[PDB]
Parts: sequence; structure tokens; C-alpha cells
Amino acid sequence: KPHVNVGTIGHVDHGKTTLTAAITKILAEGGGAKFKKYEEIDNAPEERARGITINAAHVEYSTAARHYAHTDCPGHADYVKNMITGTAPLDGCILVVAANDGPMPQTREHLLLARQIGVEHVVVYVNKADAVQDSEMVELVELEIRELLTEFGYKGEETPIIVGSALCALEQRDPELGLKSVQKLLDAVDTYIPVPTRDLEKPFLLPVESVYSIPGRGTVVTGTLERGILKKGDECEFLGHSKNIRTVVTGIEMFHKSLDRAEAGDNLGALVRGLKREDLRRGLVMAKPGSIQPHQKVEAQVYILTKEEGGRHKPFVSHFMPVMFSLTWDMACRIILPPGKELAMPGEDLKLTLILRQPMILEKGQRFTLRDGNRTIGTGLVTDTPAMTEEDKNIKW
Amino acid sequence: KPHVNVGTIGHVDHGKTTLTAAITKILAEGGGAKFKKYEEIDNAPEERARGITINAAHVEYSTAARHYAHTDCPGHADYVKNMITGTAPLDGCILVVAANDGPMPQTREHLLLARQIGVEHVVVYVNKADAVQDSEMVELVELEIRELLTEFGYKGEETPIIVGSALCALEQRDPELGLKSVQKLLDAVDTYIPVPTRDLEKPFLLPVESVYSIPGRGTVVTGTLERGILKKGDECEFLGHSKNIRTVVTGIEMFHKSLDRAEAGDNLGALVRGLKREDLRRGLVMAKPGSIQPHQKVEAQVYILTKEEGGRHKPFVSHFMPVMFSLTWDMACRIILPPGKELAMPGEDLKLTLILRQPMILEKGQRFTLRDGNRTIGTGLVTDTPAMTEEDKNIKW
Amino acid sequence: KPHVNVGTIGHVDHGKTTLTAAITKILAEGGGAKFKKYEEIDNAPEERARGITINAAHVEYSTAARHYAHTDCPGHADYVKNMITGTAPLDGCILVVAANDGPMPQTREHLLLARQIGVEHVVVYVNKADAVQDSEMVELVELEIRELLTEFGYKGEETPIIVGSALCALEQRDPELGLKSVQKLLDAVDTYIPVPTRDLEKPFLLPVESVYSIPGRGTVVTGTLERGILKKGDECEFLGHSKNIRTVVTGIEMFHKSLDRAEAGDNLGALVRGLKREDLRRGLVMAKPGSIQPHQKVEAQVYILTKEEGGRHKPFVSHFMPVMFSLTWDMACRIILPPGKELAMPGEDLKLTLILRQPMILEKGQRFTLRDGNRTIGTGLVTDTPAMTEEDKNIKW
Amino acid sequence: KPHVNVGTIGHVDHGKTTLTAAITKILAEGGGAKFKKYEEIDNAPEERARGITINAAHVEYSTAARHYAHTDCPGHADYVKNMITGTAPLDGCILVVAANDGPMPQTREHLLLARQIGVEHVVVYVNKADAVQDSEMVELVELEIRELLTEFGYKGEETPIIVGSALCALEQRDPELGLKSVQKLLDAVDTYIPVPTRDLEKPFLLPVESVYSIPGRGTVVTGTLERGILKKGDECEFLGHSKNIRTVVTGIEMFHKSLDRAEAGDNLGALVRGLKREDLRRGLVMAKPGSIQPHQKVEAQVYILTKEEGGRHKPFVSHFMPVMFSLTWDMACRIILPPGKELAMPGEDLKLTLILRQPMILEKGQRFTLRDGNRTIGTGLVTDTPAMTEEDKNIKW
Ligand SMILES: Nc1nc2c(ncn2[C@@H]2O[C@H](COP(=O)(O)OP(=O)(O)O)[C@@H](O)[C@H]2O)c(=O)[nH]1
Ligand SMILES: Nc1nc2c(ncn2[C@@H]2O[C@H](COP(=O)(O)OP(=O)(O)O)[C@@H](O)[C@H]2O)c(=O)[nH]1
Ligand SMILES: Nc1nc2c(ncn2[C@@H]2O[C@H](COP(=O)(O)OP(=O)(O)O)[C@@H](O)[C@H]2O)c(=O)[nH]1
Ligand SMILES: Nc1nc2c(ncn2[C@@H]2O[C@H](COP(=O)(O)OP(=O)(O)O)[C@@H](O)[C@H]2O)c(=O)[nH]1
Ligand SMILES: [Mg+2]
Ligand SMILES: [Mg+2]
Ligand SMILES: [Mg+2]
Ligand SMILES: [Mg+2]
Repeated sequence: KPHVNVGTIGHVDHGKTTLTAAITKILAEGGGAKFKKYEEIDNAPEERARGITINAAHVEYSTAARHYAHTDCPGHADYVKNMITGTAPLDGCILVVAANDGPMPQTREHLLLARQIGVEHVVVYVNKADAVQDSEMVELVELEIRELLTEFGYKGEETPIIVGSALCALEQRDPELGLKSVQKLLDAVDTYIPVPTRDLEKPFLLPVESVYSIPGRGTVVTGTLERGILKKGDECEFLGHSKNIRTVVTGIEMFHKSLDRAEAGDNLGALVRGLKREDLRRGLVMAKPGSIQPHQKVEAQVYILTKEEGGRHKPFVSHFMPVMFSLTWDMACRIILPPGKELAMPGEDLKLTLILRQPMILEKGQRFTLRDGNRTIGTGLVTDTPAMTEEDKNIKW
Repeated sequence: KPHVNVGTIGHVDHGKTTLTAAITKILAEGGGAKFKKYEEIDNAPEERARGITINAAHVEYSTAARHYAHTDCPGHADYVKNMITGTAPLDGCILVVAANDGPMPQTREHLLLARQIGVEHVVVYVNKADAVQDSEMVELVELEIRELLTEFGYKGEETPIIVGSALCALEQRDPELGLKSVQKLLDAVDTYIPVPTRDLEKPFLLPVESVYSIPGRGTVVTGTLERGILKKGDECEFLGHSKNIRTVVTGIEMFHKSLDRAEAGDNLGALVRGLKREDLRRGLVMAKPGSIQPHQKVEAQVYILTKEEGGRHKPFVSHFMPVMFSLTWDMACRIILPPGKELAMPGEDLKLTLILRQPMILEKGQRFTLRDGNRTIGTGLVTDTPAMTEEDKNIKW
Repeated sequence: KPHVNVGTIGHVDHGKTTLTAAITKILAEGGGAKFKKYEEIDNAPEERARGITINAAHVEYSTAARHYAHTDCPGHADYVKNMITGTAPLDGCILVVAANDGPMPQTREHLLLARQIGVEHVVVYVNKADAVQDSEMVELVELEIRELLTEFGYKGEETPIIVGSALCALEQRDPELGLKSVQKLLDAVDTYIPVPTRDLEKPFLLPVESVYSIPGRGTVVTGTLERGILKKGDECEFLGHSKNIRTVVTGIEMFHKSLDRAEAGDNLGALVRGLKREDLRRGLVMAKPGSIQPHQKVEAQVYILTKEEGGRHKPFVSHFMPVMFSLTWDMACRIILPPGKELAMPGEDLKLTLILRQPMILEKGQRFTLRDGNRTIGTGLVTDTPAMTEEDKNIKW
Repeated sequence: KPHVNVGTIGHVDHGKTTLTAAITKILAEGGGAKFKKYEEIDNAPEERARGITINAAHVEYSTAARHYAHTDCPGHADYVKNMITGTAPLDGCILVVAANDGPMPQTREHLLLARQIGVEHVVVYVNKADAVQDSEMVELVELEIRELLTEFGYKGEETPIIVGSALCALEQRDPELGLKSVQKLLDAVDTYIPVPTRDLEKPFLLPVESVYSIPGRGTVVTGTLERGILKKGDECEFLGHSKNIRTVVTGIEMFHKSLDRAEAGDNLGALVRGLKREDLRRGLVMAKPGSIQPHQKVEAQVYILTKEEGGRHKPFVSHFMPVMFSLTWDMACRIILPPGKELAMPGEDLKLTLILRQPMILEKGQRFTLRDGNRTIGTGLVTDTPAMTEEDKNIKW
């Protein structure tokens, strides 16, 4: 069946793990010798991805329509890092909000992060409906949630909100609160969360990994199509490093065979017309003409690694100038702390403003790492590509 | 129940009006029903919108779930002008493709136009299935349409494609091809085409209509919130006329009453901190900080008005410099004709590249008119905001 | 007295009309008929049926046992046209063969036609016995006739053969040859030619004349039961137009009353379970399931109308495509002329092969007309139902 | 004396055997139809028709006008299997109906089988008139029987119905009910039941037994002409294995001599023009062009043999592909238990739908066997040739 990656988000102690466990138990009830229990998921593995350690539980379960890869994390820190470091792909989120607590600070942070990483669809599970002494408490929280969703870019009025008790469901009790709510939840997830797509419909985008030439045929740029479809003869535009080159792809090569087309995910060699090897370089991005434009200024959510993770031992102030690695390029940039913030502490995550020396393909949602010296000092997510201020372009380098 | 605006699109003679008539007839079966017949719909009345005449038929029908306003136009020129002019809202399109003919030129243009004007979802009706013997043909056409959808930005694999005969449906015969296809079509419309929204979850955006001052209180900008929600105390940013002014909305007023918030559709006066009346002007756009960026170069589908439509008398050539009006602003721009067109054919639409003298809010899907002197010679839609090339700078006036 | 439709057949000048006149003469004595002189019967009135003109004399006479409607026609062409169109229904035929001339071409053609239209009983009158020198001739002709009878499907051995002189009978002379032979002929007719039946034991067959709906009850098809018995609750199948629809007849209505059954000859409305108006159309035949199979190709003896009969003025060639009308249906068909035949001349009858665009109920013995636009150009009788050939199926309409 | 195959049919205990015995006496007394007593007959000589067990009692007796091969079977199962396998050919049937019981289930089932096997003539013996007091009971039973006959396609109005007591005739008492009734029965039997005929008038049909070549002369197919007449020069068509080949019989060989014609029952060698040995194969049927059409779907009354008879010791579901043998061909088929039936128990007969991977000559009334491995799991009789559903066609073997 179609595969979908989802995850429970929401403030600590609201029931994310209980829901996840209840889901695995309910769906694995149609016969099953082994399925992850609460405790087994509450204490999840530690995945060291690029020096950063994040405790995350990954369970799999299937509905009558889709196979799901579900991640649940023990603490808020795991979510922040995980969502910013783009370790676990995500097509949709199950926002768990304990009825008796209502949206909490982490509830909002996760929503922001889910929005910023590209999640456009969320399903809300108002958990702990068993511990509620007022049905008034429920109707009120749903309203607050829909407004919260809209506040964070989601269609609050369209978002499915299921009310129930993940606990009752996990301990197979009071079906109207437990089992039923979870079924209603899974149904909402099957219908509201879109199935992943290789985004073949978006303008092709190919980060140039390398360049080479074949005597007698021309210059070839290699790379993996991150999205769209590249067709032989298609017009292309290379962007980055303060340059814009418009030409045509006269040939596509994969597995030593000439092809008429390549699609997102294909590692290919694109033969381009007229251009010579010195005209191109790793770092440029070949895209459908006019589909994207380089950005030199960006706002990004950035996790600053701790010394343990191999990052900085001390904080840094505005105008700190590490080198940003994103896609296949690397570019020097200047970090600008938010108003107030005088120091950027290691282990801390914040919304930073980054200005690259030269405009590069830096799309919203695009991930990057910051390196100073030979170590990674931060990992981030582009959240906005604000307009370069008059003072910004008057920056020194 | 929910109201949704839809319309049939596709190449002439593929069955758009027959399908429309079939739908009305079928949904007319019982209740307080008075439906329009083929002839009535085919002989679409003309309508004038800002000096531009268009033959368009409008019918209404409701499924069990929604009410629909449906637009069907006789000729291709009708759709081109109607979709570029932005006369009415379009939440979804019903792309009609005749099975024997397969996708044709107008099939492509309408899809592109639909995507450009903002239609995110279309449902496809492969018509005239009755006129085919080889289901082999139909299968190929469906595959072809899915690639076509993907080619134009729509999720081809996800798009509902219904095969049938609008004629059999209209003439109440061969139900598997007729009635049942129409029922499947309407279901798909009900489920795949989103209900309109006021986009309250999007970043607030307020095109400034005017500016005034209240002694002892401050400067006020007036305008109608185009999307999102504005709250008293919200940080805001004015964009346009090469200016980036960031401040805060300290007061929102409507009906001579102060408000804590306003949302899309509200015509309001927004009191802003610090700024003076000379610091602002009609044409600027007040938006959530960093949400949008002004553009100076844009690609657009532009309809060149006819001489009798009040358009220009002499077709203009590349580098013509009309004045662009969009939102509440006006700005000089330079036009660059498409590669392959030496002149802007009157009464014809084309893909122009326009460069504004100054960056202004010009979002994709945004409409604008081009005026030469006091007369409008073209009305367009932003389709892309390409990277401003070094050459595009060197151009003067 | 039961009623039987009979008629004389046989070669021109063999004595059909004289015999017919002799019969009325002999029966007029006892008041079982009004004597019609040879001259009155010979100068047969011209009649017009669906434009087709044929001269036929109709006389009525009664034997003590039955009442008879006797048809006698002047020329071979009248017989051919009459039998192909079935203008004068025949329950049995009196084959007249002149002993002095023996079986002739038309003797064979009439027996063949008689067989093809469903006549199963023929009594023979070997006429002009007064002109045969001896029995050898007669005895030999009789033998030849019985053999001929068997050659065309009849039981030559059981078939009554009366020898005599219709002329002697008519002129009341030579009692043995005349009077006695005619009385013997009539006795044989009374005995060997069975009274007509409604074929109530045959599988019911109801050509659908129209379809209508009764709110709260369902879809009703109307038509005249051509044969068999239809009972409420009976399973039925609708055949034709490449449709295979099986259901049950849940109601039978005639004279605005609900009936439990109807019989051949009844014009009724059959309420059929589950089907909607869209499922059915005039032209389909409702029949006992599996009782009949639609045919798409047939051989038929076809009379091509002259322009005076409203037909074509010019001959047509092989592959001509009129529309065949039979029972309550109409269907395009392609005509294939006989081997050698290069032109179908108006006023000519010939064996044609017709292939329908779609299989329809078209049985051997079934009649049809061929129309080109608004005029009937041919009227035919199905004589065989050959299976479709590979190239036949590969017909382009 | 002419020979006519006959047998009694009717519900159990209605007096079939008694009537049989009563028959062997009345004719063995006068002449030498040597009677066999009730017990002899009642305990019929169990016969085997290809493993298939059939307790059938055979008896011969003659009437001054004919010799008869009369068969009587103990249980319902015997008749079903006997008629389905056609082990004992029937030119006519003697339907026994207890006048006190009237038509019962088996009475109807036997009439249907009789019709399904081609029996066109039945004589009815209303038995046990001695057990009935009122004459109304009787006349009512006769009316019911005539309705029953008509219901099954027989001419209920002309079918001879004899009332009496087979027990009285047998025990020679009450001549009116006994003797005189059986005398009336036999007279009706001699009169109503016609004499068979090889049928030399239908389109020649030659199931191909084998193929061989005569170098310098051509390909020869051998087989016994099942019907019609084949003449040298006649055009022919090979049907089966979806290979429609047409040609001409350039030679006929029987008894090592070249003949001009051959007729039904003749085992011959047919030399066909142009075709090569590879072009033909056993199993194909050579027939007059268009005279017959291959069938890939069929409904049939199939008897599922019992393990004792060699059938699959277990029942089979609607999804089973045994191999079907009929005429000289063999073909894999998919059995489709009718909607409702979930299994096919051995020893049980039922209407089945059969889909052959290829269109073979399988006419209604044609017999076949079904095999699993080298075991015959069922024997059947084709009763209907339904159209292939677009579903049936999309069948993968
Ligand atoms: N009463 C009640 N307690 C619940 C429910 N769901 C979870 N809990 C309890 O709340 C605590 C935190 O739940 P847990 O799933 O670990 O929260 P997480 O941090 O979001 O994963 C545990 O003590 C759970 O047993 C519920 O529906 N009702
Ligand atoms: N055979 C067939 N003709 C159709 C069907 N739908 C429409 N048509 C015919 O196609 C022609 C054009 O249809 P119309 O609805 O006016 O096309 P439009 O130009 O797309 O509006 C008319 O002659 C219709 O009767 C269909 O399902 N089958
Ligand atoms: N000698 C003789 N002539 C006869 C007899 N019956 C008819 N004819 C003559 O044969 C001719 C044709 O007879 P008619 O009845 O018109 O033949 P039809 O064409 O078959 O109707 C006339 O001249 C009749 O008088 C008969 O029994 N004997
Ligand atoms: N009263 C009466 N009994 C009869 C008559 N014919 C047969 N029976 C009885 O009915 C029973 C069944 O008859 P049988 O010939 O075995 O029936 P079958 O199964 O149709 O062969 C036996 O007990 C017979 O004695 C009859 O004319 N009158
Ligand atoms: Mg947890
Ligand atoms: Mg139209
Ligand atoms: Mg005459
Ligand atoms: Mg018995």
C-alpha cells in the first residue's frame, strides 16, 4: 500500500507515546506476535546522525489503506533537533494535545517546526478525554486548537480533530473514548494526510555535484534530480555563485545509456549545449528557467551543536561568519542574531538571519549546515527569504 | 452547504457544454429543479468586464454535499480572456478531454492558465468514451493526461480521471458510460476540489490604499486585508517603491472603533508606530515581516486588448514601457516579448517578461493591467518571478 | 369454425386461379362461399403495403370444418413480394403443379419461400389431369413432387397429393377429375393444414416498443408479446445493442390492471426489477434468458423497391449502408451483393448478406426493411444467420 | 419395424416401473415382447457409461407398428446422470404423473432435462387413476400437466395424455383403468413420437480426428461427418483454437476411393486446398462457412462424479480449472459456480458457467467431460451460451 511517514508531535506528557502504542496495538490486533509496547517506545533508540544525538522511536503499522512509518520522540529537544536536522522525513503530523492541559509551549513550537519543514497537513488528537470533568473543556480546546493551527499556517477550520483517550485505547477500555477515537484518528490520517510524492510535477531542480567533458560532445554536469522531470531538449538555467546561465539540456545519461528523460531521484549526467567546463562548477543548480532564483538573505531556524556533538565550546555573536553548506554548494555567510540575543549558546536553537557572500539557491525549507574551521557548528532550516535591506548589500566582506 | 466555483475547460468540441448540460439535467432529477439545456448553455450570453467582452455560460447545481457555480465558455478566446482577467473565482476545474482526440492545444493552454491563476486541483473527464472501441486508446489517453497534469504542475497520479460519455449521460442512455461517469465525476469534484477559504492562515497582507495622520496619535494606512489576520501589536513591514520599512501596528480601526484584530476582507485603518505620513504611500503593501519579497522582474501571461476593447491601436514591440497597475500601486515597467514573437498581437495573449523600474509586491497569480497613457492595452497575471539578471539591471529608461 | 389462411402457390399457368375459382364454385352450391369466376380472381386487385404494391386476390370459402382466407396471386413477382413482406399470412399452402408440365422453376422457388416464411404444411394439387395421356406421367410427377417436397424440408411422403382437373371442376364436368378432386383437395386441406396457434410454448419474446418509469414502482417496458407466455416473477433478458441485461419481471400491466400473466399477442407494460430508464431503450427484445441469441450477420431474400414504390431510382452496389428496421429496432448495416452480382436493381429481389453494426434479435424468418434516409429501399426476410467472419468483425462504421 | 428409442420420466414412486412392467405384459401376451416383471425392472441392470454408474432398466417391446428400446431408471439421480451423459438416446419420453400427487419437482426437472437434450416429443401417462376418487382431481391434473408441458416448450395442447392405473393393467384388472389405458398409451406413443433422422439437411460438421499429408496432393483431415452432406468442391471452415481458416474440400476419400460426396455418419478423409499440416490439428471442427460459431462461455448442467466413479474426492470452489473434453478437442476451463453456490459436491449436479481459454465448437445440447489430471471429475451438457463479460475476457490462465 502507499507508504506514509508520520509522527506524533505536541507538548511533553500529553500522550504522544500512549497514542503511538495504542495505534500499534489496535492495528496489530488483526493478528500479531510482536508489536512495540509503550515502555518499548517510551525508551527509544539513540540515533547519531552527523554527530548529533537524538532519541527517536520508529514504529511501523498499517491501516486498511496505507503503510506508515511513524516516529515518536521522548523529549522536546529530540523533536527540535530532529525536525531542524531533517533526519526523519515527514508527510504529516499527529498533533496530540491533552484536553486538561490544552495547547502548551511545545505544542506551538512543534507546529511551527512542522510548518517550516514542509508539513502542510496535521491531524489533531485531543487526548486524555477520560480525565476531563467538563465537556466544555473539550469544545473550548478544539476551538483554541483550530485558531492555533490557523495562527501557524495550517487550515484550522479544515483540520481533522479527534477527541479521545489514548490510554483507554491502549488498555482496551471504554471503546467510545479509546478504540473508537483511535480508529477515527487513523481514518482522518488516511484521508487528510497526503501520500508522499517524488514531486515530479514541480520545476526540475538539479544540484550540480560535478562537471566533466566528453571530447566531441560537450560539457556534462552530474547530479541527482531533487524534483521534477528533466527531458532531453529542455531549456535549463544554472543558478548560484552570482551567475545565471541559460541553455538547453541536449542529452541525459544514466547507466551509460542516453535517455530522453530523467525524474526526481535519478543520479544523472546532463549534457548541456554550448557551455564549456570552466563555465560551470559543483554548487550551481540547474533548474527550469524562471522557476527559482538565488537568495542571499535568509531567516533560518538553527540548532547550534554542543561541544559534545563536536560543535563550538563557546557562544558567538552577531556577524559571526561561518561557511554554509547546502545542496552541493558551500558559501561564506554572516549570522545575525535576533534583537536582544547578544550571544548564541551551543546546544541552543534559534531563529537566525543569514547573509551569504553570494546569492545561492537557498529555498525556504531547504536545510544547511554551518561550518567554521573543519567542524559543524550548526544545522538549520531556511524559514524565510526576506528582502535584502539596503544596509545588507552595503555589508563588508 | 459549502459553495464552490468550478468550470469546464478543455479544447473546443471535446464535450465541455455537453458535460455541463448532462450534469444539470442529472442533478435536476427531482426536487425544485429547473435546469438549463445544451442549447441554452452553448449559446452562452456575452458579458463585459472592464471593457472586455466574453461569452460565458453560468449554471448552478448542487450535489448532496455542495453547491456549485459552474462556468462554461463557447470558445477558447473566452477562456483565455476570462481566466487572465480574473473576473470570477475558480476553486477547481473540470478538464474535459475527448478520448478519440486526446489532449489538444487548448487542453494544454487551459491547464497552464488554470495552474497560473491559482487553481490547485482539477478533475479530468475523459469524454466520448462511446466513440472508442479500443479501451487501449482510453488507457493511453489517461496515462497521457496524467503526464500532462504533472507537466503543468498538477499531481497527475493523484488527479481524479473519469472516463465516460457526456452525450450518453445527457441523452440518458448507456449508464455505465453516461450517468455513472457523471456521478463519479461529481463525486471526484466534491472530494478533490477544495472549498474556497479566506486564507486566514496565510501571512497577513494589506495593500495600502491611502495614508493619513491623526495629530497626537500617529500615521494611519488604510486598506483591505487580502489574507491572513492582523492583530493589534503585530510587527509589520511595508514593501514597495524600493523601501523596506519595519514597524508595528499599534492600532486597528474600523467603523470608528478600535479593534484588537482584523482579518482578510476587512477594510481598515491601521495606526503604525514611529513612521510619519511622508514615510508611506498608496501602493506599498503592509505584510507580516519576511513573509513576502518585492519583485522587479516577472514573467506573466498577458492579454493584449483589442482596438475595439479600448486596447492599443499599434501593436507594441519588445522594450515598450507601459505603466503597470496591480494591487493599489502603479509602476513603470519594460516589456520583453517571448522568444519567437516580434510583436504583441492585439486581442492575443502571450507570455511576457516584465521588468519594473522598482521592486513591488508582485506575487505569482497576482493580476495587473498595463496602461499606455490613460488607456489599458493589456491585462495580465504573474506566472513567475525569474532571477533579475545583470543585464536586466543595465537597462535604463 | 376455426379460421385458416391458405393460398395457392406454384408456377405460372399451372392452374392456381382456376383451382381457386373451382373451389368457390363447388362451395357456393352449399352456401359455403360466393362463387368467384376465374376472371374475377385472375384480375386480382392491386394492394399497397408500406409502399410495396402487389396484386393478390383474396377469396373466402368455408368447408363444413373450417373457414378459409385464400390468397391467389397473378404473377411470380407477386408471390415473391408477398411472402418476403408477409403481407398475406399463410398457415398452409396449396401447391398447384400441372401434370402435363410437371414441376417448374417457380414451383421450387415458392416451396422454398414458403419454407423460409414458416409454412410447414402444403397440400398439392396435380392439375390438368384431363391433359395427361396416361398415369405414367402423373404417377411420375407425383413421385417427383414428393421428392421435391422432401428436398425443401417438407415430408413428401406424408403430404397429400390430389390429382384432378381444376378446369373440369370449374366447368362442372368429369366429376372424377373435377368435382371429386376438388372435394378431395379441400378434405386434405381441412386435415393436413393445422389451425394457427399463438406459439404459447415458445420462449417468450417481447420487442421493446418504449420504456417509461412509474415513481415508487420502477421501470416499465412496453411491447407486444410476439410468442410465449410471460408471467409475473419470470426472469428475463434484454437483448440487442450489445447489451446483456438480465432481471425479473415484477409486474405486468394491461388495461391499467396488474396481471400475473400475459400471452402472445398481448400488448403490455412489463415492470422490470432494478433497471432504470437509462438502462433500456426501444429496440431491445426482452426474452426468456438464453432462449435467443442476437445475430449481427444474416443472409436474406430482399425485395428492392422501385421508385414508384418509394424506393431508389438507381441501383446500389455491394457495401451500400442503409439502416435496417426490424421488430422495434433500427440498426445500420452493410449489404454484400451475391457472388457475381455487381448491382442491386430497383424492383428486383435477391439474396443479400447483411452485417449489422451491432448484433440484434434477427431470427430466421424474421422480416425487416432497409431505409436510406427517409425512404424504404428494401424489404426482406432473414433466411440464414451465418456466423461473423474475421473481416466482418473488422468493419469500420 | 421402425425403431424408436424411449424411456419413462417422472417423479419417484409415480409408477414409472409399474407402467414399464405393465407394458411388457400386454405386449408379451399378444406377441413376443417377453415381459420382465416389476421386480426385475424395479431392480435395473446397473450400467456404466465411462465409469459413470447408472442403474438403468432396459426393456424391448414391439407394437404392430414399431419396435421400442424402452428404459426405466430407479432413482432421480439415475435419470439426471443418464440424460446429462446421453448414455441412452431418446427420441421420445413417456412422462408418468401420479394423478393423486400431480406434477412434482422431479416431474419438472425431467421435462427440463428432456428439453435440454433435444427431446421434442413426450407422451403423458397420468397414473394411479384408481387411487383418485373425483374426476375433477384428474381433469385438473391434466390441465396442470398441459400447462407444465407448455411451460417447458412442449405443445401442451397436443401432447397425448393418457389416464389410468398401471397397477391394474399390470395385475390385469379393471380394463378401463389398466389394460385399455396402456393400450391408449402405446397407440399415442406410436403416433406422437416421430422417427429419428441422421439429419442430412443441416450444415455439414466434421470434428477433426487427425491430420495427415499426401505429398503432391495436399493436407487431409479425417473425421466422421456428424451431420449434413459434404461434397467435393464445397467450401469449408476450420473452427477452434481461435484459428478461423477457410478453404475448399478438393477431395473426399473413403474406402481408398475418391468420392464426390459424403454424408452424416461417414468416417472420411477430406483433402483441403493450400493448407499445410501445421495449419491444422485434431480438435478443430470443419464446417460449412458461417454455419456455426465458436463459444468460449457456456452454462451447463454438470454432474460431478463421486469418488467411487473417479471424480475428485473433494468439492471445488468457483475457482477451479479442470480440462474440458468435447468432440475431438480438449481445453482448459474455469468453472464459475453460479451466484449463491459456494461449492461443487461430488455426486451432485448443478448449473455451472464454464469459461474456455479459447473459443471452441461447444453448442447448446453438446456434451463434454471435465478432467482433473487423468481423472474425470464431471460430465456435462451445454444448456446455454452466455456472452463473455468484459470481466470474463480479462481472465488470466
Ligand atoms: N488519564 C489519561 N492519562 C493518559 C492518557 N494518555 C496518556 N496518559 C498518561 O499521561 C502520561 C504521559 O503520557 P505519554 O504518552 O508518555 O506522553 P508523551 O510525553 O506525549 O509521550 C503517562 O502517565 C500516561 O499514562 C489518556 O488518554 N488519559
Ligand atoms: N460521440 C460523442 N459526442 C459527444 C460527446 N460529448 C459531446 N459530444 C459531441 O461533440 C460536439 C461538441 O460538444 P460540445 O459539448 O459542444 O463541445 P465543447 O466545445 O467542448 O463545448 C457535439 O457535436 C456533441 O454532441 C460524447 O460523449 N460522445
Ligand atoms: N386442360 C386444362 N387446362 C387447365 C386446367 N386448369 C387450368 N387450365 C388452363 O391453364 C391456363 C392457366 O390457368 P390459371 O389458373 O390461370 O393458372 P395460374 O397462373 O396458375 O393461375 C388457363 O388457360 C386455364 O384455363 C385443367 O385442369 N385442365
Ligand atoms: N394405487 C396405485 N398404485 C400404483 C399404481 N402404479 C403404481 N403404483 C404403486 O406406487 C408405488 C410406486 O410405483 P413404481 O412403479 O415403483 O414408481 P416409479 O418410481 O415411478 O417407478 C408402488 O408401491 C406401486 O404399487 C397405480 O396405478 N395405482
Ligand atoms: Mg513520549
Ligand atoms: Mg461548449
Ligand atoms: Mg393465376
Ligand atoms: Mg421406479
